[PDB]
Amino acid sequence: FYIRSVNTVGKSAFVEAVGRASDDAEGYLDFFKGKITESHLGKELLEKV
Amino acid sequence: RLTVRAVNAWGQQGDPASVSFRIAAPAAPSRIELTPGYFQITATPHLAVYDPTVQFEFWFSEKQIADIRQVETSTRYLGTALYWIAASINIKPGHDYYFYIRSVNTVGKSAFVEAVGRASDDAEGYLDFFKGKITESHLGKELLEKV
Amino acid sequence: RLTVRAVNAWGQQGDPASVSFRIAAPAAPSRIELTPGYFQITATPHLAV
Repeated sequence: FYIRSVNTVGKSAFVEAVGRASDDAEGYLDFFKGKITESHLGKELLEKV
Repeated sequence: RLTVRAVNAWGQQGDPASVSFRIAAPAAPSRIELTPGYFQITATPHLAVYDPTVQFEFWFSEKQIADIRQVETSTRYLGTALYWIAASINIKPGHDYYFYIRSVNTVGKSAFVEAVGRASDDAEGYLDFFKGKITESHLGKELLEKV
Repeated sequence: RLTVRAVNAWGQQGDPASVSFRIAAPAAPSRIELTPGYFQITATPHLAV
């Protein structure tokens, strides 16, 4: 991210930042609590299990 | 108050005419609308008398407090806009989240307004995305030990 | 720089008074605030003054 400040008078210098995405575990997927069914399943798993 | 006087060539004062009135813009929010979503709450306030010089500044909290004066030193400032998106990762669905919204203009400020919001309550609107997908790869050792 | 003088009835100039100063809008961002999330980055940069 290259961020600068602007206004009516003019502009500013550039500031550099580095960003990434969240990598949460367990709690992020707590929304999907026992909701998948046969429809939401892989073909090989369905034909095996 | 404003006083008007009419003067002639030399400026001899006439009988004054005075009109008095107030100016202010509290603009207290009339209502607030919260739209739940994936770890997000779309917050939009509305007020009875529209005024194209007023923003709304919001403050976020997790636990309701019994005092309305210490809000500046109790909650956290998040932003002044027309609407806001409360997208986070620490938040979880089903928990109550408190929004303190107040109107701001060039003149001054308004009275605080409290709103309570949550995320999506599970349901089925977030499920129809994996029809025939989610093969073996997304599983771990449990699939291998149980297959 | 601004120069101000006082003029009498006819408009005879007095001794000048001068004051100089500058205006600019640097607004260099003091620090960067970013929030990772689900396939998103919330960028809320700040500044010193």
